[PDB]
Amino acid sequence: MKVVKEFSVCGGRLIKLSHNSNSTKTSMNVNIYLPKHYYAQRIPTVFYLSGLTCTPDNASEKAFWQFQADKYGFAIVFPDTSPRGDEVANDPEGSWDFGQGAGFYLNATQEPYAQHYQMYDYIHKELPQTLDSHFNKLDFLDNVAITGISMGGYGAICGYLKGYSGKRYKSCSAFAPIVNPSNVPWGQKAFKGYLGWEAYDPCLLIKNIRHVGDDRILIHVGDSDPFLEEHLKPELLLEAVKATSWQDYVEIKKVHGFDHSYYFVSTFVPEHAEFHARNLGLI
Amino acid sequence: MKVVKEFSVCGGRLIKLSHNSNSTKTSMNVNIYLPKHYYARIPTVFYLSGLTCTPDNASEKAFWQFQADKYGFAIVFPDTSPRGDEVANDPEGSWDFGQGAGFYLNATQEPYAQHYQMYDYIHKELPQTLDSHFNKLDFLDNVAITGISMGGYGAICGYLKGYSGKRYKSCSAFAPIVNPSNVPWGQKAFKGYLGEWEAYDPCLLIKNIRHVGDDRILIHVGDSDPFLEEHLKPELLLEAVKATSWQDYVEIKKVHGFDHSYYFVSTFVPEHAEFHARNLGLI
Repeated sequence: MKVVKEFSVCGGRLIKLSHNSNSTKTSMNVNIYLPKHYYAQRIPTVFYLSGLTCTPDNASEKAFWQFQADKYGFAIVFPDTSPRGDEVANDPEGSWDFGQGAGFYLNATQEPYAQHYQMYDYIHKELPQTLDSHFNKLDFLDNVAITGISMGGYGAICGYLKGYSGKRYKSCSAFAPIVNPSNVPWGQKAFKGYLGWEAYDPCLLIKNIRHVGDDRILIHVGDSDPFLEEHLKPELLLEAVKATSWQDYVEIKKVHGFDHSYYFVSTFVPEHAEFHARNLGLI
Repeated sequence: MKVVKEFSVCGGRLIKLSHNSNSTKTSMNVNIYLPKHYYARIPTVFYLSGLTCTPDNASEKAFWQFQADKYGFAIVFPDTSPRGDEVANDPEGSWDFGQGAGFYLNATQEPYAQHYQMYDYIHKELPQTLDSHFNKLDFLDNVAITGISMGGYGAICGYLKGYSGKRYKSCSAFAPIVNPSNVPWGQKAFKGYLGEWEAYDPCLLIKNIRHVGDDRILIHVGDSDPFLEEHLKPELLLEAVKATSWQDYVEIKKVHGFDHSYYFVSTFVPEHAEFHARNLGLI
């Protein structure tokens, strides 16, 4: 990887990285915050997945994970949301809910997009291996957390479930996530375009997975989220876990007056960082 | 004063406001964060933004809200100039003069004179407009002033000019311009807005102001700020006070590896909040 820029934040550094992805067939950007602990004298990683239209920079500047990262001793990674570029396909109608900035963390089967949109392998296979091979003391592969907002919240929950049998992720949280893509408009549009569905829908995945021990999924969502009722409906995961071993282990905190914005995100970042800090065995 | 939009942040709210200003003869946007305490004499901090910025940049990237909740203060984020097709702009299209770039002066030079009464806007008009619309918050008596770059300049300047009447009770700045008469952006601003100066330059102003008590200006600046050597030159304020009673009451903390970015601001917002909280008598 190439170091594009370095910003000192808190007692550590935010590092803007770029590399040539074999998953996406393109140059990809990613930011990582290294905690004060890395520069002192293994540090686990949280992966934060971003929402529609977002770059790595958005969450990095607006969420203030860095303070929590120094508080508990974790690194945090902010990947991009799609392949980018002139030779990369985009939404044919110019919409922002599909195409560049809108991969939905899927491995594209459908022909035009299939060439670049291999976003599942990017996030879960290639990127952590690129980071480990670059920086390596940082654990990018074993002791790992996953989180995200909206589209990103989906990807986090999805990744946690699919990898659950191999304990791929040691904790999962989400902010205002899409829980049932098969049944929301952005989700449908995504699956149609990228795929042409079940192995990628959490509300279906969670039925077939035997819950373990104390494991749970922390969810936060605001009741003044303008997309809640039509596009998010995090509550349908609560329906899907009724009469399952996961019943009582998805807790959705519906929080009063809050938005879809990074004002909402930044508010509950501390509580989430704690949740992950616990599950990574840091406190 | 019209409410443009509210957002719940931490245990309070940030409100994007707009009003018709007498100072500027224009509609102006202001963001204010009301802490947990106002929904449970609340003092107010005014944060002045740098070149090109709107009230939004600081609101989203500095994370004052957690601190405002912590100590019990309101914080106000005014805009940096009048705005609009009718309001004069830089004749060459530069970002350091004109729109986004009022330098907190009361302009005398003719085109800009119709609109750019930014010193009046900030110190005379706005806190009174806020006091009408909201009022107990204190927008007038127990108030602190701070800012970044152009805004840091504004904060020091406002603090000093009213120092004898105790206009503001606490002053700090992040990477300010301290000596506009000798840095390119300031020289351009003065020529452009006023023609001919002294009454707006802190380095000249401080020569004639009787220091008292343990009053002091806290300044942070990063040694990796690319604007340091040419445009800012805070140390000039330190040498300025060598002649005066202010000797030992301006402290510049030049911190290693830090930027001009809001990664820099957010890092030291916590200390600056404590500084103000102490001066406002909240702790």
